[PDB]
Amino acid sequence: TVAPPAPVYRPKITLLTLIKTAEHWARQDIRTIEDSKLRALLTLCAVMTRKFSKSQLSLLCETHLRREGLGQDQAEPVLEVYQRLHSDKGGSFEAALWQQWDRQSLIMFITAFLNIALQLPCESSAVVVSGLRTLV
Amino acid sequence: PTVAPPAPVYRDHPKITLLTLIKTAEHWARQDIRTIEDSKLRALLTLCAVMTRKFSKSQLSLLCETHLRREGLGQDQAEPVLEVYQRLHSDKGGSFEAALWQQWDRQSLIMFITAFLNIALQLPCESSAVVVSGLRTLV
Repeated sequence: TVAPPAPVYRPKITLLTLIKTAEHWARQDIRTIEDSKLRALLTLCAVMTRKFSKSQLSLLCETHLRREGLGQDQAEPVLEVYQRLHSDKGGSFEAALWQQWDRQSLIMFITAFLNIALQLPCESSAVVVSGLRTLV
Repeated sequence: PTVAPPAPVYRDHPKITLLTLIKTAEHWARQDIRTIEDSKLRALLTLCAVMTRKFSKSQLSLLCETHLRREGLGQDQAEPVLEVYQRLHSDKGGSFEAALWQQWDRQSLIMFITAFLNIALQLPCESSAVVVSGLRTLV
Protein backbone atom coordinates (compact mmCIF):
# COMPACT_ATOMS: atom_id res chain seq x y z
CA THR A 1 0.00 0.00 0.00
CA VAL A 2 1.29 3.45 -1.06
CA ALA A 3 0.12 6.36 1.12
CA PRO A 4 -0.52 9.80 -0.52
CA PRO A 5 2.12 12.54 0.20
CA ALA A 6 1.66 14.26 3.60
CA PRO A 7 0.04 17.78 3.53
CA VAL A 8 2.63 20.45 2.53
CA TYR A 9 2.50 23.36 5.02
CA ARG A 10 3.51 26.71 3.45
CA PRO A 11 -29.13 21.02 15.60
CA LYS A 12 -25.82 19.41 14.63
CA ILE A 13 -26.04 15.61 14.68
CA THR A 14 -22.61 14.80 16.11
CA LEU A 15 -21.41 11.50 17.55
CA LEU A 16 -22.29 12.83 21.02
CA THR A 17 -25.80 14.14 19.97
CA LEU A 18 -26.48 10.71 18.35
CA ILE A 19 -25.55 8.96 21.69
CA LYS A 20 -27.66 11.44 23.73
CA THR A 21 -30.65 10.93 21.35
CA ALA A 22 -30.32 7.11 21.72
CA GLU A 23 -30.06 7.35 25.59
CA HIS A 24 -33.18 9.51 25.77
CA TRP A 25 -35.27 7.25 23.45
CA ALA A 26 -34.00 3.99 25.01
CA ARG A 27 -35.62 5.33 28.32
CA GLN A 28 -39.01 6.10 26.63
CA ASP A 29 -42.13 3.93 26.09
CA ILE A 30 -42.42 3.96 22.28
CA ARG A 31 -45.31 1.40 22.12
CA THR A 32 -47.84 4.27 21.70
CA ILE A 33 -45.80 6.96 19.78
CA GLU A 34 -46.97 8.33 16.36
CA ASP A 35 -45.79 6.77 13.04
CA SER A 36 -43.65 9.86 12.18
CA LYS A 37 -41.60 9.46 15.43
CA LEU A 38 -41.33 5.66 14.90
CA ARG A 39 -40.10 6.22 11.26
CA ALA A 40 -37.44 8.63 12.69
CA LEU A 41 -36.44 5.98 15.30
CA LEU A 42 -35.86 3.44 12.48
CA THR A 43 -33.45 6.00 10.88
CA LEU A 44 -31.76 6.43 14.31
CA CYS A 45 -31.21 2.62 14.56
CA ALA A 46 -29.92 2.42 10.93
CA VAL A 47 -27.41 5.33 11.50
CA MET A 48 -26.27 3.93 14.91
CA THR A 49 -25.85 0.39 13.43
CA ARG A 50 -23.30 2.01 11.04
CA LYS A 51 -21.33 3.31 14.11
CA PHE A 52 -20.55 -0.37 14.95
CA SER A 53 -17.74 -2.11 13.04
CA LYS A 54 -19.02 -4.85 10.63
CA SER A 55 -17.32 -7.53 12.80
CA GLN A 56 -19.22 -6.35 15.94
CA LEU A 57 -22.70 -7.10 14.38
CA SER A 58 -22.54 -10.82 15.52
CA LEU A 59 -22.28 -9.78 19.19
CA LEU A 60 -24.95 -7.05 18.66
CA CYS A 61 -27.27 -9.77 17.23
CA GLU A 62 -26.54 -12.21 20.08
CA THR A 63 -26.99 -9.49 22.82
CA HIS A 64 -30.37 -8.62 21.15
CA LEU A 65 -31.48 -12.32 21.36
CA ARG A 66 -30.47 -12.64 25.04
CA ARG A 67 -32.25 -9.40 26.12
CA GLU A 68 -35.43 -10.45 24.21
CA GLY A 69 -35.36 -14.14 25.18
CA LEU A 70 -35.28 -15.10 21.47
CA GLY A 71 -34.16 -18.59 20.41
CA GLN A 72 -30.94 -19.33 18.44
CA ASP A 73 -33.10 -20.07 15.39
CA GLN A 74 -33.97 -16.34 15.43
CA ALA A 75 -30.23 -15.33 15.08
CA GLU A 76 -29.98 -15.20 11.24
CA PRO A 77 -33.03 -12.84 10.67
CA VAL A 78 -31.80 -10.48 13.47
CA LEU A 79 -28.18 -10.55 12.13
CA GLU A 80 -29.51 -9.99 8.55
CA VAL A 81 -31.32 -6.78 9.70
CA TYR A 82 -28.11 -5.45 11.34
CA GLN A 83 -25.88 -6.43 8.38
CA ARG A 84 -28.24 -4.91 5.78
CA LEU A 85 -28.74 -1.70 7.80
CA HIS A 86 -24.91 -1.54 8.16
CA SER A 87 -24.39 -1.81 4.35
CA ASP A 88 -27.50 0.27 3.43
CA LYS A 89 -27.38 2.89 0.65
CA GLY A 90 -29.96 5.67 0.29
CA GLY A 91 -32.20 4.10 3.00
CA SER A 92 -33.24 1.31 0.59
CA PHE A 93 -33.20 -1.65 3.08
CA GLU A 94 -34.43 0.64 5.91
CA ALA A 95 -37.55 1.55 3.79
CA ALA A 96 -38.19 -2.17 2.99
CA LEU A 97 -38.21 -2.89 6.77
CA TRP A 98 -40.71 -0.02 7.38
CA GLN A 99 -42.98 -1.26 4.55
CA GLN A 100 -42.78 -5.04 5.21
CA TRP A 101 -42.61 -5.41 9.00
CA ASP A 102 -45.64 -5.00 11.26
CA ARG A 103 -45.48 -1.93 13.60
CA GLN A 104 -45.16 -4.19 16.71
CA SER A 105 -42.10 -6.05 15.31
CA LEU A 106 -40.35 -2.71 14.51
CA ILE A 107 -41.13 -1.28 18.02
CA MET A 108 -39.75 -4.51 19.69
CA PHE A 109 -36.56 -4.39 17.51
CA ILE A 110 -35.97 -0.59 17.94
CA THR A 111 -36.43 -0.82 21.80
CA ALA A 112 -34.07 -3.85 22.05
CA PHE A 113 -31.40 -2.07 19.88
CA LEU A 114 -31.59 1.27 21.80
CA ASN A 115 -31.28 -0.57 25.14
CA ILE A 116 -28.14 -2.55 24.06
CA ALA A 117 -26.29 -0.13 21.67
CA LEU A 118 -24.84 2.22 24.35
CA GLN A 119 -23.47 -0.61 26.60
CA LEU A 120 -21.81 -2.69 23.86
CA PRO A 121 -18.31 -1.86 22.52
CA CYS A 122 -18.60 -0.34 19.00
CA GLU A 123 -15.41 -2.27 17.96
CA SER A 124 -14.78 -6.03 18.12
CA SER A 125 -11.20 -6.25 16.68
CA ALA A 126 -8.71 -7.45 19.34
CA VAL A 127 -6.03 -5.42 17.51
CA VAL A 128 -8.14 -2.18 17.68
CA VAL A 129 -9.15 -2.77 21.35
CA SER A 130 -5.49 -3.57 22.38
CA GLY A 131 -4.29 -0.64 20.25
CA LEU A 132 -6.67 1.81 22.00
CA ARG A 133 -5.93 0.43 25.54
CA THR A 134 -3.02 2.86 26.32
CA LEU A 135 -5.27 5.88 25.52
CA VAL A 136 -8.33 5.22 27.74
CA PRO B 1 -37.01 -5.27 -5.33
CA THR B 2 -35.60 -5.37 -1.75
CA VAL B 3 -37.04 -8.16 0.46
CA ALA B 4 -36.58 -7.71 4.23
CA PRO B 5 -35.97 -10.92 6.32
CA PRO B 6 -38.94 -12.10 8.51
CA ALA B 7 -39.33 -10.32 11.86
CA PRO B 8 -38.06 -12.22 14.99
CA VAL B 9 -40.49 -14.90 16.25
CA TYR B 10 -41.22 -14.46 20.00
CA ARG B 11 -42.23 -17.77 21.65
CA ASP B 12 -42.31 -16.33 25.19
CA HIS B 13 -42.03 -12.86 26.86
CA PRO B 14 -12.73 -0.30 29.87
CA LYS B 15 -14.99 -1.30 26.98
CA ILE B 16 -14.63 0.68 23.73
CA THR B 17 -18.25 1.96 23.51
CA LEU B 18 -19.06 4.98 21.31
CA LEU B 19 -19.07 7.21 24.44
CA THR B 20 -15.60 5.93 25.55
CA LEU B 21 -14.28 6.71 22.00
CA ILE B 22 -15.65 10.31 22.28
CA LYS B 23 -14.22 10.76 25.83
CA THR B 24 -10.79 9.41 24.70
CA ALA B 25 -10.79 11.81 21.69
CA GLU B 26 -11.93 14.78 23.92
CA HIS B 27 -9.05 14.07 26.35
CA TRP B 28 -6.33 13.65 23.65
CA ALA B 29 -7.52 16.72 21.65
CA ARG B 30 -6.50 18.78 24.78
CA GLN B 31 -3.01 17.15 25.03
CA ASP B 32 0.24 18.40 23.47
CA ILE B 33 1.20 15.28 21.49
CA ARG B 34 4.43 16.79 19.99
CA THR B 35 6.51 15.02 22.68
CA ILE B 36 4.49 11.81 23.52
CA GLU B 37 6.08 8.30 23.10
CA ASP B 38 5.79 6.41 19.73
CA SER B 39 3.48 3.76 21.31
CA LYS B 40 0.94 6.48 22.31
CA LEU B 41 1.27 8.18 18.86
CA ARG B 42 0.69 4.79 17.11
CA ALA B 43 -2.43 4.28 19.30
CA LEU B 44 -3.64 7.85 18.37
CA LEU B 45 -3.36 6.92 14.66
CA THR B 46 -5.69 3.91 15.39
CA LEU B 47 -8.04 6.30 17.30
CA CYS B 48 -8.15 8.59 14.22
CA ALA B 49 -8.78 5.62 11.81
CA VAL B 50 -11.62 4.18 14.05
CA MET B 51 -13.26 7.61 14.47
CA THR B 52 -12.95 8.37 10.74
CA ARG B 53 -15.20 5.28 10.28
CA LYS B 54 -17.80 6.88 12.65
CA PHE B 55 -18.37 9.56 9.96
CA SER B 56 -20.57 8.70 6.95
CA LYS B 57 -18.60 8.39 3.65
CA SER B 58 -20.38 11.55 2.34
CA GLN B 59 -19.25 13.63 5.36
CA LEU B 60 -15.51 13.11 4.47
CA SER B 61 -15.45 16.13 2.08
CA LEU B 62 -16.49 18.52 4.90
CA LEU B 63 -14.02 16.77 7.29
CA CYS B 64 -11.16 17.35 4.82
CA GLU B 65 -12.19 20.97 4.19
CA THR B 66 -12.47 21.68 7.98
CA HIS B 67 -8.97 20.13 8.37
CA LEU B 68 -7.58 22.46 5.58
CA ARG B 69 -9.12 25.58 7.19
CA ARG B 70 -7.94 24.81 10.76
CA GLU B 71 -4.38 24.11 9.49
CA GLY B 72 -4.22 27.07 7.07
CA LEU B 73 -3.46 24.61 4.22
CA GLY B 74 -4.03 25.57 0.58
CA GLN B 75 -6.79 24.12 -1.65
CA ASP B 76 -4.07 22.17 -3.58
CA GLN B 77 -3.64 20.16 -0.33
CA ALA B 78 -7.37 18.95 -0.21
CA GLU B 79 -6.95 15.81 -2.38
CA PRO B 80 -4.11 14.16 -0.27
CA VAL B 81 -6.04 15.12 2.95
CA LEU B 82 -9.33 13.65 1.62
CA GLU B 83 -7.33 10.60 0.35
CA VAL B 84 -6.21 9.91 3.94
CA TYR B 85 -9.75 10.17 5.24
CA GLN B 86 -11.23 8.09 2.36
CA ARG B 87 -8.66 5.30 2.73
CA LEU B 88 -8.91 5.26 6.58
CA HIS B 89 -12.74 5.08 6.13
CA SER B 90 -12.48 2.02 3.79
CA ASP B 91 -9.47 0.43 5.60
CA LYS B 92 -9.32 -3.34 6.25
CA GLY B 93 -6.98 -4.91 8.87
CA GLY B 94 -5.23 -1.53 9.37
CA SER B 95 -3.44 -1.89 6.01
CA PHE B 96 -3.65 1.81 4.93
CA GLU B 97 -3.22 2.99 8.56
CA ALA B 98 0.12 0.99 8.81
CA ALA B 99 1.29 2.47 5.43
CA LEU B 100 0.82 5.92 6.90
CA TRP B 101 2.77 5.11 10.03
CA GLN B 102 5.59 3.59 7.93
CA GLN B 103 5.77 6.23 5.16
CA TRP B 104 4.96 9.56 6.83
CA ASP B 105 7.46 11.51 8.93
CA ARG B 106 6.63 11.86 12.68
CA GLN B 107 5.90 15.64 12.26
CA SER B 108 3.29 14.99 9.52
CA LEU B 109 1.54 12.34 11.67
CA ILE B 110 1.50 14.66 14.76
CA MET B 111 0.07 17.57 12.67
CA PHE B 112 -2.65 15.37 11.05
CA ILE B 113 -3.70 13.63 14.33
CA THR B 114 -3.93 16.97 16.28
CA ALA B 115 -5.98 18.60 13.46
CA PHE B 116 -8.38 15.56 13.31
CA LEU B 117 -8.90 15.31 17.12
CA ASN B 118 -9.59 19.06 17.31
CA ILE B 119 -12.26 19.00 14.52
CA ALA B 120 -13.90 15.51 14.87
CA LEU B 121 -16.08 16.22 17.95
CA GLN B 122 -17.52 19.53 16.55
CA LEU B 123 -18.52 18.20 13.09
CA PRO B 124 -21.81 16.32 12.50
CA CYS B 125 -21.05 12.62 11.84
CA GLU B 126 -23.77 12.54 9.09
CA SER B 127 -24.06 14.76 5.98
CA SER B 128 -27.26 13.35 4.34
CA ALA B 129 -30.10 15.94 4.35
CA VAL B 130 -32.54 12.95 4.46
CA VAL B 131 -30.81 11.48 7.58
CA VAL B 132 -30.44 14.93 9.29
CA SER B 133 -34.16 15.84 8.58
CA GLY B 134 -35.20 12.31 9.61
CA LEU B 135 -33.37 12.64 12.98
CA ARG B 136 -34.62 16.26 13.63
CA THR B 137 -37.85 15.23 15.51
CA LEU B 138 -35.78 13.05 17.95
CA VAL B 139 -33.05 15.44 19.18
